[PDB]
Amino acid sequence: MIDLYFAPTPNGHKITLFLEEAGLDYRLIKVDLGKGGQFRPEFLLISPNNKIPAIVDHSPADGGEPLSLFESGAILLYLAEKTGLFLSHETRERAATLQWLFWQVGGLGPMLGQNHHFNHAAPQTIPYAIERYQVETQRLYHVLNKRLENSPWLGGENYSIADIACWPWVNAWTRQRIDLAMYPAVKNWHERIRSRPATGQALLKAQ
Amino acid sequence: MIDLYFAPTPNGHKITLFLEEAGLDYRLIKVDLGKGGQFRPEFLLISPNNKIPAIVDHSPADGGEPLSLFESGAILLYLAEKTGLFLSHETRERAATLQWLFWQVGGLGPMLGQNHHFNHAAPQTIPYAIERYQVETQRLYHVLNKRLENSPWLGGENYSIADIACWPWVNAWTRQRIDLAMYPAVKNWHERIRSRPATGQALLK
Ligand SMILES: N[C@@H](CCC(=O)N[C@@H](CS)C(=O)NCC(=O)O)C(=O)O
Ligand SMILES: N[C@@H](CCC(=O)N[C@@H](CS)C(=O)NCC(=O)O)C(=O)O
Ligand SMILES: N[C@@H](CCC(=O)N[C@@H](CS)C(=O)NCC(=O)O)C(=O)O
Ligand SMILES: N[C@@H](CCC(=O)N[C@@H](CS)C(=O)NCC(=O)O)C(=O)O
Repeated sequence: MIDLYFAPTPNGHKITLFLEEAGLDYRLIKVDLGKGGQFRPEFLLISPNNKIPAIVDHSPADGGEPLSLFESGAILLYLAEKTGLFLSHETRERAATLQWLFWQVGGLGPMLGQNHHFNHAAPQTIPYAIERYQVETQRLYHVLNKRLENSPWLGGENYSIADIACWPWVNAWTRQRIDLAMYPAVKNWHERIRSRPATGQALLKAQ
Repeated sequence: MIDLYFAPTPNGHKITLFLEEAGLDYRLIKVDLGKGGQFRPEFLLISPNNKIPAIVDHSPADGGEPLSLFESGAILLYLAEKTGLFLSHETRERAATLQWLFWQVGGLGPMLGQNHHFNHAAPQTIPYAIERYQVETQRLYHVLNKRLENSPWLGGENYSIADIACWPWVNAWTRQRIDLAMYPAVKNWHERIRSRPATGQALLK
């Protein structure tokens, strides 16, 4: 059994996507980010960075005590290694998959997140910052598009945790002042993943 | 033989740290970020995100063609898996190590980088943005400090790629307007890593 500490956000959806694709049983535990649920002492023991997603794995491979883990990328990697699913063991595909996973964690997520912040959450309109993250958002979509023009999926011929990590952020394009049609390979890939049954199951759970 | 495409930056130093700690032979290939070396077509083939670090591994495990890789975190993980060094195979320590490695890549690096930008590189002074990333930098140091109060190293009892990923960023604490003495466990950990012989070799280049 996996407990998933969750809020309906791009980083939360990464994990529901994986769990639905892998067919793992899990319990969704809602953390109310608006009311400071992420700062509760009992939650900080699981997620000392005060963020979701976090999991608690009640059946770890070593047969021991529940295993807690935060960082969506570490969770995806952990679950992929545990299940043998959505991450290749072959060195080339595995390397390419990890490359794009870390690119999402270090680039796509953080920068699109700043885009969201300065456009929607900041109490003042700051054109320099808005422009900075807008240009960077476009750069990232351009990089993503160029890769997806060259391969069906980010890591190679198989859907993987790299695609799973990127999709919920691309799915938020509507908030990012991006025209997704300007990136046709991203658009088609986004649509393709949206049409997978597990993706629909994950979104319905978010409700 | 590993080719390392490099600039003297926190992310560049992650990989020299690893290579020196692991005792791997490598060639340093300088990419001039100031002159747009990261946009050269031949380099974009290796690093399509137009950034350093990137490596080319000329003796990959599969015996095949040179293997190119970008993202400092993927490079660390790749080299750790290849060598068996600085990443545990035991499931608990491995999970904790990966947790803090991803935390660095998604949090410490990006936010301290924004701190650097708005304080030193931006052509205008933007107090809201400076404050946002200052506060977040403080938060990240507080999280890092708390973990280091509870464990000698980020992933457990052993130095790992998680520590290696974080250190060059902490080593830039002066640029971040952070008082490292406010984070005593970070301060001691920073001093400890600085004193390791490989660290000195990496900085010396
Ligand atoms: N790098 C982290 C980012 C996680 C993250 O940003 N979580 C947000 C929700 S999407 C959060 O919990 N924010 C709470 C807060 O900042 O107080 C990951 O990939 O898991
Ligand atoms: N404390 C955050 C709250 C907002 C938040 O957590 N945003 C998430 C998206 S739900 C984010 O930007 N995560 C960045 C990432 O995933 O790396 C802020 O001020 O930006
Ligand atoms: N997430 C990336 C970040 C790498 C990065 O920010 N590289 C900088 C140097 S530290 C770079 O090459 N900048 C060139 C540019 O942005 O044009 C990683 O961990 O490797
Ligand atoms: N294009 C970058 C140029 C400066 C740069 O590459 N900064 C690196 C540090 S050398 C950075 O902040 N990387 C963020 C990370 O490592 O995630 C910018 O405008 O911020």
